[PDB]
Amino acid sequence: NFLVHSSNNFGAILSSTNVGSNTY
Amino acid sequence: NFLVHSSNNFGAILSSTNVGSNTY
Amino acid sequence: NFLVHSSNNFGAILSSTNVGSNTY
Amino acid sequence: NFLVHSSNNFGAILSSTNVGSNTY
Amino acid sequence: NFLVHSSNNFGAILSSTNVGSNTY
Amino acid sequence: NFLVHSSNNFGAILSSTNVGSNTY
Amino acid sequence: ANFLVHSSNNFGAILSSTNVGSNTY
Amino acid sequence: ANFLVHSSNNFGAILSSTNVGSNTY
Amino acid sequence: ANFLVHSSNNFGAILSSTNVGSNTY
Amino acid sequence: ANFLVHSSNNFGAILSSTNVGSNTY
Amino acid sequence: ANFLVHSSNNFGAILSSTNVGSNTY
Amino acid sequence: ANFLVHSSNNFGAILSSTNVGSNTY
Amino acid sequence: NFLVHSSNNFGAILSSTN
Amino acid sequence: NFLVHSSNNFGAILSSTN
Amino acid sequence: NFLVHSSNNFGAILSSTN
Amino acid sequence: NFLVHSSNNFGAILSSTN
Amino acid sequence: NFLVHSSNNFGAILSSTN
Amino acid sequence: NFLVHSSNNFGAILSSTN
Repeated sequence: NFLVHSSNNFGAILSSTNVGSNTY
Repeated sequence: NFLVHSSNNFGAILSSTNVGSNTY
Repeated sequence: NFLVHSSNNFGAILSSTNVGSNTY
Repeated sequence: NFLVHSSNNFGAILSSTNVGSNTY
Repeated sequence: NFLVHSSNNFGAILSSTNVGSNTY
Repeated sequence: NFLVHSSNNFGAILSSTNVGSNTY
Repeated sequence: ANFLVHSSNNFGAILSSTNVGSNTY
Repeated sequence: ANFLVHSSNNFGAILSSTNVGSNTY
Repeated sequence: ANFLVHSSNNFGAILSSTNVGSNTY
Repeated sequence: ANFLVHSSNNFGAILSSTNVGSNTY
Repeated sequence: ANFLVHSSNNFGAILSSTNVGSNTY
Repeated sequence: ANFLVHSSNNFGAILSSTNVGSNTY
Repeated sequence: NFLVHSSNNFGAILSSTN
Repeated sequence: NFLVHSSNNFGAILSSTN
Repeated sequence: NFLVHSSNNFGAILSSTN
Repeated sequence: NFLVHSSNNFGAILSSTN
Repeated sequence: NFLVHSSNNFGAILSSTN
Repeated sequence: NFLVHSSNNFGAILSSTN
């Protein structure tokens, strides 16, 4: 069992995450 | 069992995620 | 069993996701 | 069992995460 | 069982995390 | 069982974390 | 008497599961 | 009497699970 | 009498689980 | 009588679990 | 009588767990 | 009578656990 | 004698007699 | 004798008699 | 004799008799 | 004789009789 | 004789009789 | 004879009779 994983990133990455703002 | 995974990214990536704003 | 997965991206990617805004 | 994991990043990465702002 | 993990970063990384601001 | 872990960082890293600001 | 009112009343159990991601580039 | 009112009343159990991420670049 | 009121009343159990991350670059 | 009021009343048990991180660069 | 009031009243048990980190560079 | 009031009243048990760190560079 | 009188009710009025 | 009189109720009024 | 009189209620009024 | 009289209530009023 | 009289209540008023 | 009279209450008033 030979397994290879490769991940190469050369690009700018901008991520925004918002969770919430719920009124109960 | 020989398995190869390759992921190459050269492009700018912008992601926005919003979860919420629910009134109960 | 020889398995190869390749994913190459050279293009700008913009993604917006909104989940919510439900009134109960 | 031979397993290889490689992760190479050459791109600027900006991440913002906000969790909260819930009124009970 | 031969396992190799490699993680190489050459890019500036800025991360902001905010958790809270909940009114009870 | 031969296990190798390598982590090499050559990039500036700025991290900000805020937890709190909850009113009870 | 001028009333501008927005009102919500919930009496039922609510379950919500959300998954966002799992994209390979 | 001028009333501008926003009111929410919840009496039901609420469960929420959110997962964001798991992206490979 | 001019009332500007924002009111929230919760009487129900609430469970919330959030996971953000697990990205490989 | 001019009232500007923001009021919140909670009578229910609340559980919250948050995980942020686990990113490999 | 001009009232500007922000009021919060909590009568319920609250549990909170937060984890931030575990990033490999 | 002009009242500017910020008031908080808590009657419930509160548990909080926070972990920040565990990053390898 | 049970009686409930409500005017301009936007909230929740719950009355239980057992 | 049980009686509930409410005017302009935007909140929650709960009355229980056992 | 049980009686509840409420005016302009935006909060929560709970009355329990056992 | 149980009686509750409330005016302009934005908070929480709890009355329990056992 | 139990009586509760409240005006402009923004806090929490708790009355328990046993 | 139990009586509670409150005006402009922003705090917590607790009265217990046993």
